Amino acid sequence: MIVIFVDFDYFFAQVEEVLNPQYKGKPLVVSVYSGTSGAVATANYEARKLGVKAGMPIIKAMQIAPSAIYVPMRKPIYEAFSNRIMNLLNKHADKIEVASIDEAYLDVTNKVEGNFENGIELARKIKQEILEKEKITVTVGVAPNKILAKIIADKSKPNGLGVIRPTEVQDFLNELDIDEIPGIGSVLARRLNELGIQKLRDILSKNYNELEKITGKAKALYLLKLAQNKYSEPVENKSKIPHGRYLTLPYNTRDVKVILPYLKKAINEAYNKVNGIPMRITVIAIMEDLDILSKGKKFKHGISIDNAYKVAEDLLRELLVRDKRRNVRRIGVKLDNIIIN
Repeated sequence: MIVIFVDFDYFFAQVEEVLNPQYKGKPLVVSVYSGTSGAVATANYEARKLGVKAGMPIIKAMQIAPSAIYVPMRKPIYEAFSNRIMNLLNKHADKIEVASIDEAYLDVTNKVEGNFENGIELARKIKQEILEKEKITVTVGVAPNKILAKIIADKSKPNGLGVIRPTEVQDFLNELDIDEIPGIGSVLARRLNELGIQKLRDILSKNYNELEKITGKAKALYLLKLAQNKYSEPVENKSKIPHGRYLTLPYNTRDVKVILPYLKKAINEAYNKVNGIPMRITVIAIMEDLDILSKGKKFKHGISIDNAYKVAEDLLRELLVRDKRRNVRRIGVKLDNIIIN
């Protein structure tokens, strides 16, 4: 199995530089505020070094990057670029898994006839084409599985091209630092380091229960398997980017007879702006005081539109059997986990 992981380098910030060449070089920082009140969404490296990162309040960033160029967030533009690149990637693989607006996995075990050396060749052409047609740098990782593809990709960005051949696998995992593993909090890593866990292999030298009471069943199994490479999940041909259409009722109430008709229209519109069957459906109800109140359900197989109406109605019922004295002002639907192709 040959997996190619493609990650757009500080995407949101890099696009603004493509639309404003002059900014190229200076500490750019994509902001996300409203109402002041906001935070840092993205920032190129010329701004990262100055101590600016995502999640960091605009103020704290401004106080550490005054000369930094701050620009509001125009997601519709990023979305546009994202769609263009993702579809460009779709033709280069047997299966494509859109992890986010800037992350994707590709199984090319067939396009390269099972030749791992050609997967690197392809990942070279991919990295090239994106740069040509879109003027954007992406970091790529080429390894037997997703986790390895992503890990090597991080240790290689920006503009990098990480590679882990089938033979250098078990080796790579050994000298792999806990702090380089995705899914582990920077906090849980510090504690692990304090406990003597420096490399991923140090996990294969400690009572599992003694490891769970620190990490937890989830991450413990993940780390233990990862230290053996038994964490080789196939590349699902789907998209994890949410999509949902909301609608405002002719007047806010709790009358299912009035709400439902609109809930079904929201479902129809949500299905039109989607390229496949959703594996999860979430009914969102914007209540009189504008606060959100939702509930959803995930399915193995795809969820047909006719099933959507049924499932959605029950979800709507429940929300109403969970909140009283609160007419619904708006009602929408949010579809996720789309089974593409």
